[PDB]
Amino acid sequence: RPGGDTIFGKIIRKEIPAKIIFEDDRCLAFHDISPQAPTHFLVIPKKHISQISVAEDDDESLLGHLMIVGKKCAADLGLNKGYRMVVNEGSDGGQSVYHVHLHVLGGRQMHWPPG
Amino acid sequence: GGDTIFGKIIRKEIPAKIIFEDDRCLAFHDISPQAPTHFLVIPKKHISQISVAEDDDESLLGHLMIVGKKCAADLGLNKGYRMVVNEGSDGGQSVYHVHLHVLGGRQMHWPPG
Ligand SMILES: Nc1ncnc2c1ncn2[C@@H]1O[C@H](COP(=O)(O)O)[C@@H](O)[C@H]1O
Repeated sequence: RPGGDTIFGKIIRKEIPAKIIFEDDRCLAFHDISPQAPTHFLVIPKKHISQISVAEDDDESLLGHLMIVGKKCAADLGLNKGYRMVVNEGSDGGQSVYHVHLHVLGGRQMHWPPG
Repeated sequence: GGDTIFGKIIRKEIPAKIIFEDDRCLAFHDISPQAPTHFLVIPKKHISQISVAEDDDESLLGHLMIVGKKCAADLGLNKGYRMVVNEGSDGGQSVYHVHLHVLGGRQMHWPPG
């Protein structure tokens, strides 16, 4: 199916609700249901890729597009003091949804280390 | 390139533990590691921060991520890892040259700072 089997595929196909910030032919940005900062959203590809560790070389433009859309949405949402982008891979990364996605968190001071 | 310590590293003016290099990026271990494995992937093009990257940079930015995941595999991070890009003061960005952090070798926690 276009978008894959995960809950994010269901969001892509409008089968379950989401608070969408931006949508184009390649990706979708929507707010996280369990925000870890005053603003916390996800940017995901419409093509299903399970996790960054299995992305193909020809996925480079798409992955870069997630970041460009992330920074554009951050600006549009007024995160003028900055933000943090995160990709969680696998068990040590704490990954819970196996559809590649970029977190964007802001609206407060982010601390170091990043988890 | 550029007028930061990362520019000096790219130009080979100061040492760094280099993991991978090509014509457009460089990966090297972070000098202040926050996990048993903690390295950076940076473009050779001086983009000061992700907020000023242009559409034309999309494939370069994606290239950083692909290089990052390949380096992670080569460094034996088979249990996973976390990638991070910091922007500005709230993001805790330490150097104004875009850089992708890759951290692994321990459980990464939530929230991510
Ligand atoms: N239905 C949903 N809508 C929005 N965000 C979600 C939904 N289900 C899970 N998430 C978020 O997706 C992320 C998945 O975890 P991880 O794979 O570590 O990034 C978490 O931040 C969740 O809160």
